[PDB]
Amino acid sequence: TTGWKQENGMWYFYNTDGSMATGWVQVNGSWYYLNSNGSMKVNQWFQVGGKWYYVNTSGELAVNTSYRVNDNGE
Amino acid sequence: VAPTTGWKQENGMWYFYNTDGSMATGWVQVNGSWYYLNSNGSMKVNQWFQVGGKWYYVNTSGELAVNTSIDGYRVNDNGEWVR
Amino acid sequence: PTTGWKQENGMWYFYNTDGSMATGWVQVNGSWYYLNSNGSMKVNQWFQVGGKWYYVNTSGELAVNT
Repeated sequence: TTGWKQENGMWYFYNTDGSMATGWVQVNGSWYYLNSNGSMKVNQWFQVGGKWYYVNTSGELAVNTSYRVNDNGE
Repeated sequence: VAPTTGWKQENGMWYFYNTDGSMATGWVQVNGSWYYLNSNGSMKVNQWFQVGGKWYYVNTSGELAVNTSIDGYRVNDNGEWVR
Repeated sequence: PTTGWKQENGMWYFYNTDGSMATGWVQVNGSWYYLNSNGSMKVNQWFQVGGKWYYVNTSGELAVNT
């Protein structure tokens, strides 16, 4: 199957061909970040490209809120 | 070697410049977002378009709609209209 | 301040218009490239992403069908 798939309580994103997304994924307007092993980052602040970003328990990137964050969420 | 590269805007349109001075055309993926560039290297913006039979939608930032619904049209992980 | 492809200390980076560095997979002109978390382009190596191995040549370009 395609899209979000939970395996052992862990979230992964499967593209149409079968392949696993990694990196930033946009789903329904929200941003998510995947680790290089495809697993979804959750509930924490992390650093990529020298900018700080925060994802909640659902894995969505917090944007335009509070430390501040913009449309990109930096 | 080209003195300016990547995204450049001219006449209210965005272009992508290669290090060999040529402009990129077709699909571009950068920083998690897909964009589409016409034959003359100009970026598509705020519209539906068709490539290889398949329908795609870009917003006003040229960034491709993915994993979502646009005016009731359901788009793929790679922005293709399906249902 | 400069944006676009930039070579810094022998490595290739990509800058966004807002001055930020792009990260992860890049496709342009049909070629793929992978930028590390720190924005640096992977060159001349086998690397694993999502449980799979990949190879990029000395130009940073991902090898396909070879």
